[PDB]
Amino acid sequence: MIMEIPAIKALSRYAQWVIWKKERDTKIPYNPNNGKKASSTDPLAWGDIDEAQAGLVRYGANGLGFVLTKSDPFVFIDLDHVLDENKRVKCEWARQLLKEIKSYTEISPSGDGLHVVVSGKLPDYIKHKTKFDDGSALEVYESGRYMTITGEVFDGRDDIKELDLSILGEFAEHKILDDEAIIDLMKRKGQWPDAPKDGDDWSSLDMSFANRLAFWCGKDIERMDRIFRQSPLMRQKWDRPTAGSTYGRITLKKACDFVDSVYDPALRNESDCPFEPYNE
Ligand SMILES: Nc1nc2c(ncn2[C@H]2C[C@H](O)[C@@H](COP(=O)(O)OP(=O)(O)OP(=O)(O)O)O2)c(=O)[nH]1
Ligand SMILES: [Mg+2]
Ligand SMILES: [Mg+2]
Repeated sequence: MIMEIPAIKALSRYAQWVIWKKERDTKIPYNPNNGKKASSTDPLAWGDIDEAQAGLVRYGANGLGFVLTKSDPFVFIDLDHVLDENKRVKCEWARQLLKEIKSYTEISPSGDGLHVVVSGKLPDYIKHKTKFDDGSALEVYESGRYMTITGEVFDGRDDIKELDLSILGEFAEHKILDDEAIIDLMKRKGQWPDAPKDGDDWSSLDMSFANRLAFWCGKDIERMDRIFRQSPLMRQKWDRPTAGSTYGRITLKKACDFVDSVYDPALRNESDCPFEPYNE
């Protein structure tokens, strides 16, 4: 019955289909022809819709997916946690977006979200992901991404439409070594902290982790801060004022004065790190 939907017929023109399966709370995309993990950049890792339907039953995956590319005309709008227990919209922002972007809408696989597929072009000044106090989120992509396909047509909106997408500027937020290189380096060296557990002096985990950052970042106080904000030790206390400074900066500066050596990127002195790896 899926191939009856006009929008699914439109997507089946493209050999950009995959299948996905729930690992933990992630949704990994897989090559429908052989079952390997599918890249989002390798077109030969995908298949057409017939191969995705066949591969779905073969490996028992959770459902179909569609990879978005620059040259196809589609735009993927992801609305998370915007539906009731009986699948009506409970967020007023999502209610207004659906009024001004009337195109193919379907219920996402968790039942509490929506997908809208539109032909158009995204504004270049908006963030990919926008999070709201409500707990909902708006995530938009036109390439370098795949979308789960359910066919659960919402509100009978079963047709991809050609719409202007400047209206998204009213919903998404606007937007104007290497940090990730250091993060991966610290992870591989066993120096990336685990999330704090019950009965853990979080403030003491902060300081220990901040000491390591002082080494691996070369006491680059602004880099240590950018990296700390992506760690499982980040919390609202980090930016609370304390004596004409924030708790986060007082921690980072204390670490910079505590640590003696520094990791020189050009010297590879990983053996100079004075802190033992995080046990597992
Ligand atoms: N897990 C995962 N998802 C990806 C990747 N590239 C694109 N995606 C897609 C699959 C998802 O449909 C899309 C949005 O993520 P979501 O958390 O919102 O899952 P989805 O909307 O499909 O269902 P749900 O929100 O839980 O109701 O991101 C990837 O490398 N890993
Ligand atoms: Mg979603
Ligand atoms: Mg596209």
